[PDB]
Amino acid sequence: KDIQLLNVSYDPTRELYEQYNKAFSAHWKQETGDNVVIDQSHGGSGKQATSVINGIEADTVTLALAYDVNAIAERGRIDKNWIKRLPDDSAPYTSTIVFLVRKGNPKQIHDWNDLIKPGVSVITPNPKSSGGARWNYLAAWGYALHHNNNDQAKAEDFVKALFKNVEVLDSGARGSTNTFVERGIGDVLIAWENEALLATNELGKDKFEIVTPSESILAEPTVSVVDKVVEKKDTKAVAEAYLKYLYSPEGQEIAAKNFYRPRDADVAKKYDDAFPKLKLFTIDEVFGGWAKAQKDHFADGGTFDQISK
Repeated sequence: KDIQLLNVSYDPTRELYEQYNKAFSAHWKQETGDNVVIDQSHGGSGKQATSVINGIEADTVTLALAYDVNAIAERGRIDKNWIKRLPDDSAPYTSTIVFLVRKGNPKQIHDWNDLIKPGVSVITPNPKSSGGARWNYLAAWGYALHHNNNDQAKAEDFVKALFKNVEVLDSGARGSTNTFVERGIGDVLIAWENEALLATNELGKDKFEIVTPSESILAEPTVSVVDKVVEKKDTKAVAEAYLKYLYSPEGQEIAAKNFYRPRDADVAKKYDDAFPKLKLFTIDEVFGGWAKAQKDHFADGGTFDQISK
């Protein structure tokens, strides 16, 4: 049979899925004789979730954080208990947040505190549409808390000061990366680690340098089958198989090659030297999980709205 799947994903996974889709299709045909074609859609995680809620017939969603999937489940398109369906809370790989600066680090950026200095132009996406934007915001807030004796007012002041320095707020993380690298705007990009490594290895070798902060957040992008769509399109078996294969040694290696941190020990050892080492905190330990964080910081009249005013 000929099967057509649609994967609605976050912004920077464009390269990953171009490569992964060809490997999964070859694998599925080998095992079943069927021909599967996967179409891709990319954009800020928030915006993408909304589009699915409003009619995009995605078989699978591969978003930047668990909240965005939950938002679709809350609207009834996905089973409420979707996170337990795949291992590691449906997160086949992890990432983190680092800084990308221009060659020679002319503004002498060393840690989070340097981003609030006068005259520094910061590039970070919009928390209202981007998943990476929200990870970035939590990383900076977590740092502030940890450097201010857990004083939330001081952390809010810190983040206010960081946002005052933001020159362009793109809607998706790949837009942020293009603004910095391609358009040459900004002194520092608060980037997904995969974007920083892609920029220094491909999008512009010898023009950029990564700065690893003292601590950052552990980012866990999450995947899910869209129950209501697969039940209509008769694609549950292949959609489920597509997400499970991300955990295969082949899927993990494709992730690693594209600068995402793999879970598979065999793959991590093989691509070890690529990932900076740094202290990571999680969303559960510092913010009480996604439900609480989203509420507190990104819902209407949250912390973000507050510091923007």
